[PDB]
Amino acid sequence: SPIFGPEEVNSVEGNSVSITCYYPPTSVNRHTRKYWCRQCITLISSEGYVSSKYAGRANLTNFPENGTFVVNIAQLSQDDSGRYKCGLGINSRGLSFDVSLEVLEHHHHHH
Ligand SMILES: [Mg+2]
Repeated sequence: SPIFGPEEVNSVEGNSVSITCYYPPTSVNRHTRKYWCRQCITLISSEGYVSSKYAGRANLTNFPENGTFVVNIAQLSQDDSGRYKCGLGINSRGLSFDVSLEVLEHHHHHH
């Protein structure tokens, strides 16, 4: 478990959420591709790829000195609840961490 992050993240429909994953701050790690995928299909990476579902509604930023990268996701919907992975390199390399995202429903506002 070299990489570390939030095992579980809960949010409410309509919110914005940020997910921070940590990795050894060594050169290879620092410059290798960072990715966020849904259990695993790439949704956004540090190598210029941004899926259509995420285009404009999310971001992925790398902070090498810290050995971290952050995925910001906005306007969370019921479609976003699920299992994801944040990792380095290629998806099937396994060098990742599993994150469970639960988007709690937004109840109506009476009273
Ligand atoms: Mg409300």
